[PDB]
Amino acid sequence: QTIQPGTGYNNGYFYSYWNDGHGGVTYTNGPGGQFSVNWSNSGNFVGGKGWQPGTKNKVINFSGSYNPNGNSYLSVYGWSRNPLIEYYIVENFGTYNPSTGATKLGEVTSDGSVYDIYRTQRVNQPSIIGTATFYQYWSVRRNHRSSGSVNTANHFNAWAQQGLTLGTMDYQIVAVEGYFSSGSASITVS
Ligand code: NA
Ligand code: NA
Repeated sequence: QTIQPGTGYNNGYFYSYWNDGHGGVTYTNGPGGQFSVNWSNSGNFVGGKGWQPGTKNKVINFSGSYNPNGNSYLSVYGWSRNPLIEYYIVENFGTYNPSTGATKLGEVTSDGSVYDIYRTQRVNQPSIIGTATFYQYWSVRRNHRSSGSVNTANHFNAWAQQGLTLGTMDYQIVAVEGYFSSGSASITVS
């Protein structure tokens, strides 16, 4: 169903839906690993389904329709603890590339495309443990797609070889994120 911000479990999958207080976002959980989101001139929001906790070797499948009208991402997204890391494996995005506000460490050729690897430091920002300073890791897919499989180990291992350490996994989802834009998306995760 259409729900408010929060986390929980639906039809066998963990879900997280968060936003910054700006309206215009409707997030809806569907059967199995499906969710859909429709946003009209939202602020920043992140919503999707997956697992709690994630793993460092999960092969994640996703498929659906993704129609962003502005700044938005479709990613495998999650966190670790000790160290506290927020990470992204971006499979598709709108008008804004993550490369802008991050620093490139290398590349990895995975699941049919080269991805550029970046790290950014979030200073005194919101997190799964409250206001904190922590690193963000990115793999950004050069060839955007709306379906396929992501072997997360390819990215975690590549990040490790570049000196990017991951802690013990917290949640791991396929998420649609928007940032002051509009759009629609419907995705099934497994
Ligand atoms: Na795109
Ligand atoms: Na801040």
